Amino acid sequence: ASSFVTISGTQFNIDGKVGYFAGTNCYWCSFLTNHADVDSTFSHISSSGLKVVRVWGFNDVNTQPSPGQIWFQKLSATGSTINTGADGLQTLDYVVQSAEQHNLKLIIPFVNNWSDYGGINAYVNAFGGNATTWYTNTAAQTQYRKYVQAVVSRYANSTAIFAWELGNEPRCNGCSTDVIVQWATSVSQYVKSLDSNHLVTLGDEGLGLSTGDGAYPYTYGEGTDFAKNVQIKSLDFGTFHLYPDSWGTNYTWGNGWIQTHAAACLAAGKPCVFEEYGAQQNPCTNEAPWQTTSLTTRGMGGDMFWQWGDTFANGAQSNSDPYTVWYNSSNWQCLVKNHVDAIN
Ligand SMILES: *[C@@H]1O[C@H](CO)[C@@H](O)[C@H](O)[C@H]1NC(C)=O
Ligand SMILES: *[C@@H]1O[C@H](CO)[C@@H](O)[C@H](O)[C@H]1NC(C)=O
Ligand SMILES: *[C@@H]1O[C@H](CO)[C@@H](O)[C@H](O)[C@H]1NC(C)=O
Ligand SMILES: *[C@H]1O[C@H](CO)[C@@H](O)[C@H](O)[C@H]1NC(C)=O
Repeated sequence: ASSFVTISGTQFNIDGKVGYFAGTNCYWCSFLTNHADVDSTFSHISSSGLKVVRVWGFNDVNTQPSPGQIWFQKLSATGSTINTGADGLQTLDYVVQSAEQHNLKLIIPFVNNWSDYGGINAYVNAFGGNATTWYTNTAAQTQYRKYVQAVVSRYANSTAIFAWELGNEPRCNGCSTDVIVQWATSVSQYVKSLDSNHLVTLGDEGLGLSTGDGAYPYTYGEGTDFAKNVQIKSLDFGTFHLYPDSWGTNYTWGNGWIQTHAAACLAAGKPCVFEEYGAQQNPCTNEAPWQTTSLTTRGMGGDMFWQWGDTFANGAQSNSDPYTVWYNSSNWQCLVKNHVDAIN
């Protein structure tokens, strides 16, 4: 079947089936220009049994790129432009078309915290302030909400959207945690006002939670309070990410990070999505326990590793990093086929 993704209990209902899901991150899927490369990648993700793919919903620039290069929005002090041409949001339209054909669902964030593909910094270049004043910078927020409308109105009645996501890893370093609570509240109310069919979430890493062991990710240095955020009425589920190598923690600390977040989601009466994770060293050994904790903890609705890697008919490989799990590799067998088989 094909219906809108909803929540039943503290699980997701995807095409009429209520139960845990596995998915993957494919930020780069959104920028593929050859339709055959979106088709082969989505064929592989679907035939692997994954149900949800997270793709970027942004590609922000301050200067127009070399002719032929993809860009979705040009941010300027004197008038910004949202690109709906063939080198713009039509590349994301094909990703949604292919998700519909392959019975896949998509999580789509609207801005990056980080400067990759522009991010908050491309708004600060156009509209002044800095990365923490961005949240209440009227000109930057007015353009951000114009871009949110331009993306949400294309797919608001498509059954292939799993959830809209306010941003990738929003932080407010050193800020009061109320700055992101009030921004997330207002912006998720706005997204609900444009689309009543789809779920909405924040896209944060889950930093700031007092039920942990006091490591830096549980403290409040990055402007986020997980328990305050998941209680926002217009956010339907919580997200959290996990990178012990970057965070200075050991890999086994990841299980308690999953458990504490899951319990905070369930205390708020909602599901959690373990939305990104990776280990740079020995990923099959170090990430498989995390997948089993997530599958077996009440409050979790699904998990998505960072990240899918694939290769195309002409012999080119996709973008990648040290966390890529290449389709058909031995790490794919360990972290994708074995995990889908455990779920069902
Ligand atoms: C960002 O701007 C605000 C307001 O001027 C200021 O209070 C804060 O210190 C600035 N951040 C940095 C890192 O300078
Ligand atoms: C599209 O979805 C909106 C709810 O977000 C609904 O009001 C509208 O009727 C739907 N459009 C069609 C053509 O069904
Ligand atoms: C994937 O592996 C199978 C062998 O297990 C092979 O039949 C198929 O051609 C491979 N797919 C790609 C895209 O290489
Ligand atoms: C590191 O993690 C915890 C501290 O959070 C410690 O008790 C545990 O023994 C260590 N585990 C490994 C395998 O390093």
